[PDB]
Amino acid sequence: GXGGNDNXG
Amino acid sequence: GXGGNDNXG
Amino acid sequence: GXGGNDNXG
Amino acid sequence: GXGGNDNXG
Amino acid sequence: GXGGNDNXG
Amino acid sequence: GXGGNDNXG
Amino acid sequence: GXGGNDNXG
Amino acid sequence: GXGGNDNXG
Amino acid sequence: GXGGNDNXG
Amino acid sequence: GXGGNDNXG
Amino acid sequence: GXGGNDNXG
Amino acid sequence: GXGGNDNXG
Amino acid sequence: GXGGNDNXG
Amino acid sequence: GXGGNDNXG
Amino acid sequence: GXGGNDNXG
Amino acid sequence: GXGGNDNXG
Amino acid sequence: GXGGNDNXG
Amino acid sequence: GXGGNDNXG
Amino acid sequence: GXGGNDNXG
Amino acid sequence: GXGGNDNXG
Amino acid sequence: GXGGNDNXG
Amino acid sequence: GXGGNDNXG
Amino acid sequence: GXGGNDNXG
Amino acid sequence: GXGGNDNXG
Amino acid sequence: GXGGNDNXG
Amino acid sequence: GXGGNDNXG
Amino acid sequence: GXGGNDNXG
Amino acid sequence: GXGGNDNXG
Amino acid sequence: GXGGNDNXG
Amino acid sequence: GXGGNDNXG
Amino acid sequence: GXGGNDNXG
Amino acid sequence: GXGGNDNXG
Amino acid sequence: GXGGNDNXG
Amino acid sequence: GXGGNDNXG
Amino acid sequence: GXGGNDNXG
Amino acid sequence: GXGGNDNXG
Amino acid sequence: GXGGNDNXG
Amino acid sequence: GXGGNDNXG
Amino acid sequence: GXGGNDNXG
Amino acid sequence: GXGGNDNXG
Amino acid sequence: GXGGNDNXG
Amino acid sequence: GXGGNDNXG
Repeated sequence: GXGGNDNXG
Repeated sequence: GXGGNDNXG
Repeated sequence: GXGGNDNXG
Repeated sequence: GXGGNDNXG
Repeated sequence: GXGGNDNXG
Repeated sequence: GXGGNDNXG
Repeated sequence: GXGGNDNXG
Repeated sequence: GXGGNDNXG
Repeated sequence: GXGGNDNXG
Repeated sequence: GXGGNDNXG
Repeated sequence: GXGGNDNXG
Repeated sequence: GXGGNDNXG
Repeated sequence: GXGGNDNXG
Repeated sequence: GXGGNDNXG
Repeated sequence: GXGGNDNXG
Repeated sequence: GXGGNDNXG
Repeated sequence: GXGGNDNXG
Repeated sequence: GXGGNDNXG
Repeated sequence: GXGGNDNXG
Repeated sequence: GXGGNDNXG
Repeated sequence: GXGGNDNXG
Repeated sequence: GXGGNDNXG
Repeated sequence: GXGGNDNXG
Repeated sequence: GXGGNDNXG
Repeated sequence: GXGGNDNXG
Repeated sequence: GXGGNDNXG
Repeated sequence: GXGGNDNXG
Repeated sequence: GXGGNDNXG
Repeated sequence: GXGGNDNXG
Repeated sequence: GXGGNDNXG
Repeated sequence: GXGGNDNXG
Repeated sequence: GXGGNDNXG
Repeated sequence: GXGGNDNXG
Repeated sequence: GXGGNDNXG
Repeated sequence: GXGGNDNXG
Repeated sequence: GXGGNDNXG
Repeated sequence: GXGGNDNXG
Repeated sequence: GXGGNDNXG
Repeated sequence: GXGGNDNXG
Repeated sequence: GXGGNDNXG
Repeated sequence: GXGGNDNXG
Repeated sequence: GXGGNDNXG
C-alpha cells in the first residue's frame, strides 16, 4: 500500500 | 492506500 | 507493499 | 513508524 | 520502522 | 528496521 | 467481478 | 474474478 | 487499478 | 480506478 | 493492477 | 480467479 | 468485531 | 477479531 | 485473532 | 510526458 | 516519457 | 500519482 | 521511455 | 507512481 | 513506480 | 511521414 | 515512412 | 520504411 | 479489442 | 474497442 | 485481442 | 520536439 | 526528437 | 531520435 | 537547499 | 544541496 | 551535493 | 527543463 | 552553460 | 533536460 | 558546456 | 538529458 | 564539453 | 539562409 | 543554406 | 547546403 503496511497490530 | 495503511489496530 | 510490510505485529 | 511514507514518487 | 518507506520512486 | 526501504527505484 | 476489489486500503 | 483482489493494503 | 483490471471484453 | 477497471465492452 | 489482471477476453 | 490475489501487502 | 463468512472476491 | 471462513479470491 | 478455514486463492 | 504515462486504465 | 510508461493497465 | 511524477524541476 | 516500459499489464 | 517517476530534473 | 524510474536527471 | 509519431507514451 | 514511430513506450 | 519503429519498448 | 488489420507505422 | 483498420502514423 | 493481420512497421 | 521534427524544409 | 526526425529536407 | 531518423533527404 | 538533518519518515 | 545528516527511513 | 553522513534505511 | 537544468547551487 | 541547449526542436 | 543537465554544484 | 547540446532534434 | 549530462560538480 | 552532444537526432 | 559562425554550446 | 564554421559543442 | 569546418565535439 505504496510504503510498508502495518497488519494484525 | 498510497502511504502504509494501519490494519486490525 | 512497495517498502517492507509489517505482518502478524 | 506504523505504515511507511512516499517521498518524491 | 514498522513498514519501510519509498524514497525517490 | 522492521521492513526495508526503497531508495532511488 | 470482471475488475478487482480494493479492500481495507 | 477475471482481475485480482487487493486485500488489507 | 491498484486490484486487478479487465482488458479488451 | 484505485479497485479494478473494465476495458473495451 | 498491484493483484493480478486479466488480458485480451 | 483468472488474475492473482495480493493479501496482507 | 469482524462476523460471518465474507467472500472479500 | 477475524470470524468465519473467508475466500479472500 | 485469525478464524476458520481461509482459501486466501 | 517527461513522468511516465499511464495507459490501458 | 523520459519515466517508464505503463501499458496493458 | 497513479501518471509518473516530475521532480528536481 | 529513457526508465523501463511496463507492458502486457 | 504506478508510470515511472522523473528525478534529479 | 510499477514503469522504470528516472534518476541522476 | 516527414517526422514519426508518439502513440501511447 | 521518412522517421519511425514510437508505439506503446 | 525510411527509419524503423519502436513497438512495445 | 486491439482488432483489425493494424500496422504499428 | 480499439476496432477497425487503424495504423498507429 | 492483439487480433488481425498486423505488422509491427 | 516530443513527435519527429522537420528541419532545413 | 522522441519519433524519427527529418533532417537536411 | 527514439524511431529511426531521416538524414541528408 | 534541501539543507538540515532531515529524515525522509 | 541534498546536505546534512539525512537518513533515507 | 548528496553530502553528509547519510544512510540509505 | 525540455534544455538542460542546473541542480543543487 | 552549466545545463544544455535544445536547438531547432 | 531533453539537452544535458548539471548535477550536485 | 558542463551538460550536452541537443541539435536539429 | 537526451545529449550528455554532468554529474556530482 | 564535459557531457556529449546529440546532433541531427 | 543560415549566416556567420554559430557556437550553437 | 548552412554558413561559416559552427562548433555545434 | 552544409558550409565551412564544423567541430560537431
